[PDB]
Amino acid sequence: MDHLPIFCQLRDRDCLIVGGGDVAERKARLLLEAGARLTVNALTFIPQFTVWANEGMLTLVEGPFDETLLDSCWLAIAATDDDTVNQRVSDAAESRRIFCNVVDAPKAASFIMPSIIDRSPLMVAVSSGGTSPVLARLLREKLESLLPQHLGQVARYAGQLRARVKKQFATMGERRRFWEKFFVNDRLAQSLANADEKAVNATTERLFSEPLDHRGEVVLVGAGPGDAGLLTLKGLQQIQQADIVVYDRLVSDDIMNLVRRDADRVFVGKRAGYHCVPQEEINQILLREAQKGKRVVRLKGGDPFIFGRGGEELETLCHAGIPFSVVPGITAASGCSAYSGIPLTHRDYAQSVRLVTGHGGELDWENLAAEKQTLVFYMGLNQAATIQEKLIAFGMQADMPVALVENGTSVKQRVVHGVLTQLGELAQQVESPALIIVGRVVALRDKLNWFSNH
Amino acid sequence: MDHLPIFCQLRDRDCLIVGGGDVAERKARLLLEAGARLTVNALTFIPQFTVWANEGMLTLVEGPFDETLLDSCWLAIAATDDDTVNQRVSDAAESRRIFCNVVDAPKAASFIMPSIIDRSPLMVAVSSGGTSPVLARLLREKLESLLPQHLGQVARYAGQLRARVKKQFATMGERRRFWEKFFVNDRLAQSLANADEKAVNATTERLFSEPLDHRGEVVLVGAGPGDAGLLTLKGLQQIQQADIVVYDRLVSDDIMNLVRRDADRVFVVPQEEINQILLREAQKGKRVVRLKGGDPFIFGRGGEELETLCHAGIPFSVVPGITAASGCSAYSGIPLTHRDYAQSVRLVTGELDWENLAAEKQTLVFYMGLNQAATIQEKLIAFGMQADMPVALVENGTSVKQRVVHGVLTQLGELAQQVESPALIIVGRVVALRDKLNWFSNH
Ligand SMILES: NC(=O)c1ccc[n+]([C@@H]2O[C@H](COP(=O)([O-])OP(=O)(O)OC[C@H]3O[C@@H](n4cnc5c(N)ncnc54)[C@H](O)[C@@H]3O)[C@@H](O)[C@H]2O)c1
Ligand SMILES: NC(=O)c1ccc[n+]([C@H]2O[C@@H](COP(=O)([O-])OP(=O)(O)OC[C@H]3O[C@@H](n4cnc5c(N)ncnc54)[C@H](O)[C@@H]3O)[C@H](O)[C@@H]2O)c1
Ligand SMILES: Nc1ncnc2c1ncn2[C@@H]1O[C@H](CSCC[C@H](N)C(=O)O)[C@@H](O)[C@H]1O
Ligand SMILES: Nc1ncnc2c1ncn2[C@@H]1O[C@H](CSCC[C@H](N)C(=O)O)[C@@H](O)[C@H]1O
Repeated sequence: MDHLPIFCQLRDRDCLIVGGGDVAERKARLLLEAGARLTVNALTFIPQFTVWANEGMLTLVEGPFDETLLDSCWLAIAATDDDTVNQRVSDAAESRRIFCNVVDAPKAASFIMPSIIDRSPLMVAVSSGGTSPVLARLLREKLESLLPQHLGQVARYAGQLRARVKKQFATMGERRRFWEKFFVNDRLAQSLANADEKAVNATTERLFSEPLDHRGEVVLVGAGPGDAGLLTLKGLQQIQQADIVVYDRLVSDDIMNLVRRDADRVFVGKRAGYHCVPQEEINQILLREAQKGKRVVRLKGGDPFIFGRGGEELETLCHAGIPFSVVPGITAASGCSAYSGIPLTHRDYAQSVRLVTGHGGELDWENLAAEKQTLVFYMGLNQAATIQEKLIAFGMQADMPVALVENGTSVKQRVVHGVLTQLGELAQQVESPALIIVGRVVALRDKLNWFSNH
Repeated sequence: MDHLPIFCQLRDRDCLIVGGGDVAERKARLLLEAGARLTVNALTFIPQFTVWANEGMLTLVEGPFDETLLDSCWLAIAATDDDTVNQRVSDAAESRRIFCNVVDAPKAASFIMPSIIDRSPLMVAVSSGGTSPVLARLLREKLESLLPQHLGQVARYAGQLRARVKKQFATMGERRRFWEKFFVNDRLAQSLANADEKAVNATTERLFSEPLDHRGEVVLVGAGPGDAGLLTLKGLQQIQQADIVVYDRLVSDDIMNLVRRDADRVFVVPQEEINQILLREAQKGKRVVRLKGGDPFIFGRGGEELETLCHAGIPFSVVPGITAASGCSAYSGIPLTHRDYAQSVRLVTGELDWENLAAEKQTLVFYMGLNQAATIQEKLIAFGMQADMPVALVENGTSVKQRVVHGVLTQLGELAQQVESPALIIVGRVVALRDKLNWFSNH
């Protein structure tokens, strides 16, 4: 151990920062967030320092380094770009035993300022010990995605339950399992952040009212079009806490490897081409397994409420009193749009975007063939030619640009394009899953293409 | 934050622990491993202290607490079994501006000792401030597993190559790329672990003898509607390692907090002026991130902000985000599509083509139309849309301050005054599903 990490209480405690540029400002933002009684000493200050000074957040001392400024300080930071002046601040700080950070050089002075993950009162800090700040950022990034946003809410709330926990749970092992369940309860954390007193109570009691080993709930999660990177942070957090993951084929492999490892997996997808699971049964197992006290995650391709009906898999939960929630995901329209260089909206081209089903009651042609609009078809490859003919017939121009995006956002993403009179033809050049994009925005791809094609 | 974490260098710096029992011992163990010049003042002492005493790893002062033993110290730790002596210690520490910790009283004194996960020189610290000690112990376990054992080796080697890296690569980004390649090489990592200097040098030499790109870039990143957890993993990575971030007001502050604390930031300033800020900064060789609300290629001006970059020879890429239409609807318990309800969805702007928009077997979503709302219902109703059709206006979707108002067309213009921007307007049948599917707020 080359450094001893410690967590300092800075509320209304004197601290000094020497410097007034951009580096000093970050140091001040941080110190202020911690509530320090801050004095900033520099030759010149950037605007944000004037803004704070003018709303009582800190004190400014314009001029060179005044050593007496350290006489009652608990922390000092050298943040000027003059190595000799920083040296004097450090020396003046060390002579009076004041922890000081020289910020240009990390191991020259008293303490290192680590990369922080703030979930107050819960906090994590990572340090390179001065070797690699790059590594520190890599860790902060990974740690931020793993700690839910409102984790601090439950850390703070735990206090108002400690007594009740010791009273119903008399064995240390039991009380620990309680906290393990309590600390991953994201719905409660959200309710507290929303100041939803009834749900906070409703969710607090279900925590004491249900069997200890039960964590019944259903979470609909949008996996995104394929790229594991397009999963949302909450979606990852939910996926790492699942007891059972119910998924279909449009959920990527990379996405599934992020699942927790012997968290049971239930493939409700269309097997070998011919065996798909009827919806009521998928609905029933989600309700059934949550009733058994399992944290159920329904992993859907793209987004849950856009042509992959989580609506159906949910209106049966809000009647068994099975708490539930929804984590939207990047829909194929958005993923493919961004990865093919085809904006769904651009300056003149259009400002009405339409997400339409492909192939009960069929297709409204001149609502479609009309324009100043961008058309995006989901599930329409076996109806591509039948879309071509029924679009030019109702007025759409034959030279209207079109494109097909297969396996959007994935390492095998294929993009093909041309003009409308080539649609059905370009479609027999692609396989499912793919989207069709009809619109003038398709020409923007010559200026915006950035992703590799296959 | 209620605490500020710092990593202190304790080598040759005096420290004081008052107390000499089991609690005092573990604390002394850390101070010693951190290399502090330690002094332990205690009425009685357990065996290990004596052991440390004759190897010369510390000094022992037998007897009651002496306030002057703090006069040369940088840190004071109170670990007696006497609540009264511990505060005499913290009052003596405080009067001398010496950070102090009282072990069984975390709400007191000036600093709390966090749980540590050691991978020297790499180190991670976790704490609750005493609010949820079980939470911090649970996190420590998980982190002990998540963090490879030999991570310190890679980190130690990274520091050693620092000097050569700078004197081989001229810019800021060939070195950023050097590191990205460095920390991704599993051969180099495995090689350090089995001290194979042949494999470490071989791989290292090829890293240095590589042609790395110096140019910067622009990366359009969707921040989503507001909720920070709706940002994508890649979106987080991009804002976590950017040089400068250009953001608008539709980027919630919780998301702005996820940005590199080391990056510069420009609030936004005409599209054309904004357009220039991007390529200019990329020109300098910087990694620019244009953080936009919702999704960049849907009613943002993402296309415009990129269409000249190719002409300029500036690398770019796009990271999609949850559009406001997807986030608000889902968070308001209104799915954009259901059973046979509507299988066609429209995202619109705030003349327009009302007959194509009042028609149905479709769902409508209006961005930017809170004050053109009266003309939408007057026009929609006129062009054929049934006035018992439910509508909804979502204010600050996905956020902790979200509000939802519902009703019917004939009230549209009215409800539009119950809310303010940023708000979204959902027209369609699926809005009736709100209370059969509502899950975020009772608001
Ligand atoms: N160590 C570094 O200087 C360093 C480290 C990393 C990044 N940077 C980069 O440099 C850019 C800004 O540097 P910056 O943060 O220093 O901002 P800056 O260059 O604008 O300001 C530096 C501060 O040092 C002060 N200063 C200089 N001589 C002084 C003296 N004799 N007495 C008192 N004050 C003195 C000025 O008052 C000024 O407020 C940053 O945006 C960051 O990218 C700097
Ligand atoms: N060997 C022992 O002293 C011993 C053995 C068994 C139980 N206990 C009792 O010790 C108490 C535990 O205290 P703890 O939680 O800190 O555990 P602990 O094991 O850390 O022991 C407390 C320490 O405080 C030191 N000390 C106490 N008051 C002091 C003072 N005013 N000035 C200087 N030094 C002082 C003693 O050297 C002792 O080592 C409990 O009452 C427990 O019943 C003590
Ligand atoms: N990676 C991908 N690339 C292109 N299209 C995709 C895709 N993933 C899904 N799709 C489209 O989505 C259709 C299935 S319907 C499910 C869509 C999903 N709920 C979403 O929000 O994206 C497929 O037929 C295909 O047209
Ligand atoms: N949190 C939020 N709640 C409701 N509407 C929002 C919102 N954030 C953005 N919007 C909508 O987006 C409009 C600005 S245009 C930007 C839209 C963004 N590119 C997206 O894809 O969602 C606002 O006027 C509002 O209508």
